Formats: sequence, structure tokens, C-alpha cells
Amino acid sequence: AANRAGRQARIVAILSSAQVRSQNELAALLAAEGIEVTQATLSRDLEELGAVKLRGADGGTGIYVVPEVSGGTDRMARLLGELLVSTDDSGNLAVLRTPPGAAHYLASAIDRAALPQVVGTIAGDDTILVVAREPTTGAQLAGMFENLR
Amino acid sequence: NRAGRQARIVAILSSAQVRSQNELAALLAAEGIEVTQATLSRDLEELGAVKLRGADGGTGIYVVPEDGSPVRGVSGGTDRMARLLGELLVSTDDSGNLAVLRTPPGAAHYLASAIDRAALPQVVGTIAGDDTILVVAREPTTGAQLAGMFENLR
Amino acid sequence: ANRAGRQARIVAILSSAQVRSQNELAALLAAEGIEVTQATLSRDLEELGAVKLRGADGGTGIYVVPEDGSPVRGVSGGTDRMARLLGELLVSTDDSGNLAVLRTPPGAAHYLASAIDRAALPQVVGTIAGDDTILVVAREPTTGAQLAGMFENLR
Amino acid sequence: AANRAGRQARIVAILSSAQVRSQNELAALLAAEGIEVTQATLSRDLEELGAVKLRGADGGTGIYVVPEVSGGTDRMARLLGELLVSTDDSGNLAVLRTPPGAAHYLASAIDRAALPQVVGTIAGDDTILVVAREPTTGAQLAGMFENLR
Amino acid sequence: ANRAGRQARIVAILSSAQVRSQNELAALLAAEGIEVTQATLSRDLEELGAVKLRGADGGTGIYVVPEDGSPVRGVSGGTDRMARLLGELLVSTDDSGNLAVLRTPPGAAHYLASAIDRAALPQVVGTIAGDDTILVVAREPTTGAQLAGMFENLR
Amino acid sequence: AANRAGRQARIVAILSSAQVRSQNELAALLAAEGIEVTQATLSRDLEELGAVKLRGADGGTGIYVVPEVSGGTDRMARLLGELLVSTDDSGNLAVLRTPPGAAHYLASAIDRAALPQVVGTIAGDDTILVVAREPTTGAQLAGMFENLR
DNA sequence: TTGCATAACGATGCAA
DNA sequence: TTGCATCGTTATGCAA
DNA sequence: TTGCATAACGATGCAA
DNA sequence: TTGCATCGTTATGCAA
DNA sequence: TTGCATAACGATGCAA
DNA sequence: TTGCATCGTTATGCAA
Ligand SMILES: NC(=[NH2+])NCCC[C@H](N)C(=O)O
Ligand SMILES: NC(=[NH2+])NCCC[C@H](N)C(=O)O
Ligand SMILES: NC(=[NH2+])NCCC[C@H](N)C(=O)O
Ligand SMILES: NC(=[NH2+])NCCC[C@H](N)C(=O)O
Ligand SMILES: NC(=[NH2+])NCCC[C@H](N)C(=O)O
Ligand SMILES: NC(=[NH2+])NCCC[C@H](N)C(=O)O
Repeated sequence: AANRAGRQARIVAILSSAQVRSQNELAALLAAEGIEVTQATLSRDLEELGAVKLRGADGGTGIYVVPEVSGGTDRMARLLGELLVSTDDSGNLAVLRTPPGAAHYLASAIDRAALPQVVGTIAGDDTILVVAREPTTGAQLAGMFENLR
Repeated sequence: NRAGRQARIVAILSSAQVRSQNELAALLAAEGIEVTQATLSRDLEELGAVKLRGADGGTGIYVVPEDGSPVRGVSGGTDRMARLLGELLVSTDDSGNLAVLRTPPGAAHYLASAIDRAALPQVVGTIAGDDTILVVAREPTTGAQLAGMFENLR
Repeated sequence: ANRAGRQARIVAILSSAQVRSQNELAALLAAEGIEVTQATLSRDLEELGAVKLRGADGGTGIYVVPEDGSPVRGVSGGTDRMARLLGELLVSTDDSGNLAVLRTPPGAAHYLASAIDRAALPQVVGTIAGDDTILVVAREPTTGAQLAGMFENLR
Repeated sequence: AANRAGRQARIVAILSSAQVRSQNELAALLAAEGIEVTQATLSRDLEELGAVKLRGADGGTGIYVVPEVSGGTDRMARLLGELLVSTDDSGNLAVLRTPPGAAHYLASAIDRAALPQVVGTIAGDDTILVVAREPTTGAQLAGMFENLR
Repeated sequence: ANRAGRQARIVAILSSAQVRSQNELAALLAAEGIEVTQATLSRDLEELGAVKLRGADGGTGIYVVPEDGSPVRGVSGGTDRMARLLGELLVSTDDSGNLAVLRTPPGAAHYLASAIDRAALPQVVGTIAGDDTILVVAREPTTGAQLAGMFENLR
Repeated sequence: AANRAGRQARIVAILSSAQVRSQNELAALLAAEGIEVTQATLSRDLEELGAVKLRGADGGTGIYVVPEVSGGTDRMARLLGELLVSTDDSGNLAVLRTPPGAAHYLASAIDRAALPQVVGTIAGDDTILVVAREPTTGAQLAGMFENLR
């Protein structure tokens, strides 16, 4: 559940990372992070945003683009609830376990939250390395994920 | 007819201990009905009959679940796939024997893995990239039929 | 007074009036003598690359055709960027049935494939990148060979 | 070469990570980690395990599932023999090189061995990062892999 | 004096003379009586596995057919290595249309697929590896089923 | 722009990592790292190298192979110019950001440069972890990449 | 216990 | 939709 | 602001 | 190449 | 040494 | 299975 402004920020973010051909598709992309709105609302959002359905010559039907921290943290905490199997740490690294295939998904949500204490993440398949920004330790990071769980 | 023979079968199974299809044939014959092993294989396949046994339990006997599950093994490979399709299938498209499923960025592997686990008879295999999954349809299913099958769970 | 001529009438009408719907462009062309249905306008605008434009809070757009000078701040160089990376990274092409197979230097397939996706080609249903190989699925009735030749001609 | 009990533990592990449609297929999966048995033996294993060939309605032919450290270390040492090109280290990380494409394969075998001194692994393509559990260092880890080689 | 016999003449002529071109092998076979065009020689050399060899700074090669004893230092065991890993890692095969689908243990698909690419099979247009699955695209008119059976027979 | 000898070393490297079926293809692979030569030159290179177009029985048309630090650093610096969005660090790790999909590409170029202070790299999608060799820190590595940029 | 050889069982392309 | 014929898959008697 | 119901608008398979 | 018929996609009047 | 233009060489769809 | 005709691929004479 997010307000007009929060939802639109997410829309802008979605439109840059995905090729969105229709408003129904945009609604599915938002529902994946727990934002449920109808098509009417998205028509209004995209208009307020100045989003245009852009295509070149012989370019088919078009995809929406809007011309020119994220918060953000809620998407992540949502996914942590769902995909975080375990945490552990060593030195400046937290190590997170997710179900198989889920690591890139969780890690991308972590990146987008832009935590001040996270230098970066790398996802394999069911594992994520989270690099702690000094002097934060991996143990503290792990503590932060266990708390936001 | 068919739907009626299958009712005879659901009934015979949950009241006797059938260990082979030929055995179910002779049982249905005594009750009047004449079908071959071929047809029983087809019916049990449609019914979702499974040959069951516990640890050291020998050759199983056929049982059809009543949407109440198998003992501890979740036949919700399918239920889990449907749930993740509901959460993550963004759109579908197709070409020839291929269905192409789109997901949010980074989620394709997670969905594709749930699809593999469900072991659909009409899927030969899947490949996940980052936001795209290619699903190969088993002849004579087309990519379009397979896509619509995934759409109807979206 | 054929197609290429009607499309010149259209480029002209658009950049001098404010057309908000295809039916509206139909009646405009009718006054100027020409009779075409909405179907045909949809096809022409698609070929012209006409886009319905508006700014922030700008309502229902009006049609405009770029003159290879871009859209305002949104780079219609999804295609230009794809062509540049094809130039840099497409090593060879091949095909089978509905599939084009593109080869790149080792490790570059994801980076190229991502630029192809962003370009959102009408004839591409999707792509999958491995490490040095990209599979591109052609939209019927385009064949993998036509799609490969299309990528070759940018190589 | 493993005994009835070791082989069956491996079978249970295989059945959860793969979709196994036939006993011949199960034999190939076991041969990949150097366990060679015949189909007769697998029929007997699967029976002792209570494994059932499960399918839903209109669900085709079925895949085997059994209802409800791994050792483990031998699978890994086997693969180390085969895929370990070099080791190196820095701080709390061992860095392992494998031939191209082999890294996920080796790393998954390392994960399943559940070494008490390994917090986790991440595989790229020909490289694996192994995170040492404090106070073990990466150098020691590298020493441990060079020993099990 | 059929195909298998002409190819024996060729294995013989090659390992006793220095043939630098197919036309050259044609005239050599003509002197020995046999009449074939360059087209046919190209086909035979292809089947024989004749390779045009030279060392460093060695110019235009001469044709040689290995006797299952390898090429000098370059392992023609791209194929041997693929067969070995197929034996180790191919768990099952299946097919659809122009695609063979190979299954491996979890995490091994890239390692197998890489060995298959290196072998550079004439009937493979390319491969894509996921985690436990590899998709192999058959070159028309080979089908996915033929390609799968070819991998099966090495399993 | 590289000399006969530098170009040929790159050729040898390319022929082992790719399946090269034709000289035109080899030219595209070299152009991707900014080396532009014609087919005539490559015919001469491959001859000097003793490269042969190798195939087995019924083996089709053949691929080129040559029988039996890289510098190297220039390929990398070129790509750094093009793909390095940002650098950051923690302890013994430098963290590099590239555009999406570009990480494996940049990282492989980093591996091939074989920098004495780099123990190894792992690439995700838009991120690379670079492991610094003790006592070099990640901050210094980051400084080195910011310099070669 | 295990392999082998083989029997019992189940699935499926084809034609009706 | 079914049966036939057949083939792939799984179970099991005996030797070791 | 939002959802709903529905109207307005655009795209496309088919047949000519 | 176009129009027809139709369907998918997007915009918007009203109740809350 | 390199590029260019072009010659020599090899591969392949098609029809017999 | 082959030859024809042709095209893609590789080698090389000359200018710079
Ligand atoms: N199926 C696999 N790729 N397994 C390898 C896992 C290795 C490591 N834990 C990672 O997630 O990167
Ligand atoms: N972050 C990325 N790699 N994006 C590119 C995606 C390319 C292609 N659609 C795939 O899924 O394989
Ligand atoms: N380094 C590797 N993973 N090589 C394997 C490549 C296999 C296949 N061509 C792909 O690109 O997916
Ligand atoms: N084919 C490649 N992507 N090679 C680059 C490997 C880069 C890095 N060492 C990794 O394994 O992730
Ligand atoms: N982590 C997994 N087990 N993924 C399984 C599904 C992935 C899909 N078959 C692929 O190879 O890309
Ligand atoms: N598109 C994605 N898979 N994003 C998740 C990966 C995020 C992480 N920084 C990495 O590159 O591994």
C-alpha cells in the first residue's frame, strides 16, 4: 500500500528497467511488489508523469517511457519476508541464503533500497554476498536484515 | 461412458487394493465393464491416480487423492507454480513451439525453477534468462497453447 | 495520391494541426479530398513512427512524427544504442526455424541482448543470453533467417 | 563406491534437487558423482525409501519424490580432483579457479559438504569465492582445498 | 571403384604425395584413371576428415588425414572431451521441433554446453545453458530428435 | 592499434576462447577490442602462427586453432572507459558498477589483464567484486581503476 | 547386498 | 475414444 | 484520490 | 494495400 | 608490414 | 551420389 507519489516513483523505476507495452503489464509489475491499483489509476499516473508510449519508424506498438534512496526499503523488507532463508557473516560480509533461483531477485531489491551501510551485493543462485561499508561489519548487516525480516 | 467408468474406478480404488492396471481391468469386468489396460492407463493418468506405498512398502496400490494431498509429499509442485505465476508472470507471448514468459527483472530463474518442479507433461524444458523464460512445448502442443495455459494462472 | 503520397499529406497535416485521434486525422484527410479508414491510418502512423505526445499532466497526446531529431528527452535511440552495440559486438549470425542465433565475444552476450530487448523490435518475441550466444525468437511470420539478416545488416 | 545407506542419502538429495522421471535417469545422476549401481538396486533403494512416482490430475508419467552435513565431502573431493585449477586467498576469502562454466558445479558440491569453516560460496563462471568462518582465514581454506585435492 | 573405394585411393594418394588443393587431387586421381569433380572431393575430404596442415610460417597447407592418431599438438579431442563429459553429465535428452534439450545434474549445464560448443558440431547452430538444462538448436534439415539421439548415443 | 606481435598474441587468446570459423569472424572479434585489420593481414597472421582450420571426420567446415600477463591491460582500460560506472570499496574488496549485463564482460577483461594486486573477480549482472591481494586494499584497487579509466 | 536376466507392468503411435 | 501391438520402465528369482 | 463500468481509441487476421 | 469487423488497450464520468 | 583488389580455393542447393 | 554453377572463404601481387 503506497500513495500516489510513492507509486509513481516506483512506476518511473519500473519503466526504465523493463519494456512495458501496456498498462495491464505495468499493473502486474507493480503487483509483484505488492502495489495493487487498477488500470484507470495507471492511466492517470502515466499522464501525470508525462509518460509516452514510444516507438520509432516501423516500430510496432510502443513501450512506455518517461522522458529525461528510492524507498524502496519496503519492497525489500517485503521480499526479505518472503525469500530470506538464513543470514550469516564474516568480517565485512553478510551472507544471505534464499531459495534456489531467488538470489538475483532479492539482491536487486537490496540494491534498489540503497542502504548507506551496504557497499554492494553479488548474487549467485541461492546465495548473496552483501558488502558492509566500513566500519559496519557483516554481523551488523546480518542483524539489520534479521530485524527488517 | 468414460466419466462414468472413471467413477467406477474412483470407487473400486478407495475400497479395494489395486496393485496393477490389469487387476483393475478384471475388477471392472466382474462389475460388467470391459476396457483394456491402455484405457485404464489413460483414465488413471486423467484421474491423477498414483501408486502408493510407505517406507519398505513394496509395489504400491493405486489411490486417487481427493485434493487432500499425498501424505507428506506436496503435490503442490503445481500449487506453488500457480502461486508464483500469480505473483510474477507479467506477460506471455509465443512463437512456434516456444512460449515466452516475462517476469520482473531478476525473477525469471525463481519462476522457471517452480515451473520445472511442477513437471508439466506438455513442457519439454525451460531456460531462464533474467526477466525472460523460454518454455519449450512438447509436440503437438504449440507455444501458443502453452502460453495460454500459463496466462490462465497469471 | 498513392500511399507514399498520403503519408506526405499526413506528415504535413500533423506538423501544422493538433491531431488527437486517428478518426480525427481521417476527417482531416477527407476534407482535403483523401478517403482512408482508421485501419490504414494506424498502419501509416506505424510506418511513419508517429507517436502520441504530451508532457507532464498533458492529457491525451497529439500525434507527431520526429524528423530524426529525437523525442524530447526520451532517447528513441533504444535502436541507435542497439545498432552501436551490434556494430561493436555482433561476431556472427546464424538461424534455424523461428530462431536467430547471434554470437558475441565471450562474456558479452548479456550486454548485447539487453540492448536488443530495450529496442523492443516488433519482430522479436524475446531473447535469451548465455555467455557468448544469444537466441532471438522471431515473431511469426518472420523467420529466424530474416531476423538474422536484419541483425547482420547492422553488424 | 558407497554403501546402501550412503547411496540412499544421496538419492534423497538428488530427488529434491532434480526432476527424476526414471530409474535409468537416477542412475545417470548417481554416476555423475561416481556412484555406479544398476536399476535393480535403485528399484530396491526407492522402495526402502518409500519413494513414490508422483503426478497430479492430467499430470503425465510422474517424477520420483520421497515424502516428508551430508557426507557429502567425498562428492566434493571427487570434483575438486577434477575441476580445481588453482586456489589463492586474501583475508577471509579463498579464491578458487575452475575451467570455464565449471564454477557453479564445483561450488554447489562445496555447499552440500557443509564445511563448518565455510560461511558460504559464490560462483561466477570460472571462479568461486569461498567465505571463511572466523577466525579461519582464506589461506587456511585454500590449504584445506589443496589438501582434499 | 565406388565411393568407399575412391576414398581409399585418396587416403593413399595423400599420405604419399603433397596435395595442396582439391583440383590438384582431381588431376592426380585422373592420372590413376578416376574422374571426379572438385565438389565430390570436397565431400570426401569432409567425410575423411582431411585437414590442410602446415606448421608455423608454413604457407598454404597440404591435405592429411589423421589415423585416429591426433593432429600435432592441437587436440581434435574437442569431440573426445565432449563425449567424455556427455558420458559423465548427460542425464536425459528430449526434443521438440528443431530443439534438443539435454538435462544434466544441477549446476553442470554450462560446463557441458561449453564442451559441446568447442566440439563445433556441423549439425548444431548453437547452444544455451541454463542451470540443469541445455537447449541445442539443430541446423536444418537435422531435427531436434536426430540431434538428441546423436547425444543419447554418447550418454 | 597494436603491432604484428601484440595482435597475434590476442589472436591466440581469441582462438582458444571462441569457435572461430572464418577470418571475417576473427576480424569482428578483434574489432570488439578496438583492433582493426583486414582479412589479408589475418591470413598472414594465421599462417605465421601455424593456425590450422581443424575438423574431424564428418566434421563440417572447421574452426581455427593454433597447436600446443597478456597485455592485455589495454583491452581492459578500453573497456573501463566504456563500462565503468562507479567504484567503491570495503576492506580488501573493490566494488565496481557497470551497466546492466556488462559485468561479466568487464570482469573477464580484468581477469585477462592478470594484475599482480588482484586475486580474483566475481561478476554478477551490473556489479563486480574485485579481491585485492594483501596488503593492497580495495580502496587502492578502486584508485587503480579510477586511474586507468 | 548386489548384479543379471528376465518377467511384469505401464505408456503410447497408429488405425479404426 | 478405444484397442492393438509394442516399447520403455520397474520388479524380482537366483547365483555369488 | 480511487475504483468501476464503460466509452473512445488503436491494432490486426482475414478476405478481397 | 486496403477495408471490414473485431478485439485489446487507454481514457474518463460518477459514486464514494 | 599493411591494404587493396583480385585470384585461387572450397562448399553447397539444386537437379539429375 | 554426383556434377554444375555459384557463392563464400582464403591467399597473394603490387603500391605505399
Ligand atoms: N545450481 C548452482 N548454480 N549451484 C551453485 C551454488 C553456488 C553458490 N552458493 C552460488 O549461489 O553462487
Ligand atoms: N540484466 C540483464 N542481464 N538484462 C538483459 C536481459 C536479456 C535477456 N532478456 C535475458 O533475459 O537473457
Ligand atoms: N563460459 C561458459 N559458460 N561457456 C559456455 C557457453 C555455452 C553456451 N554457448 C552459452 O553461451 O550459454
Ligand atoms: N565468460 C565470462 N563471463 N568470463 C568472466 C569471468 C569473470 C569472473 N571471474 C567470474 O567468474 O564471474
Ligand atoms: N535453480 C534452479 N534449480 N533452477 C531450475 C530452473 C532453471 C531453468 N531450467 C534453467 O536452466 O535456466
Ligand atoms: N538483474 C539482477 N539479477 N539483479 C540482481 C543482481 C544484483 C547484484 N548487484 C548483482 O549484480 O549480482
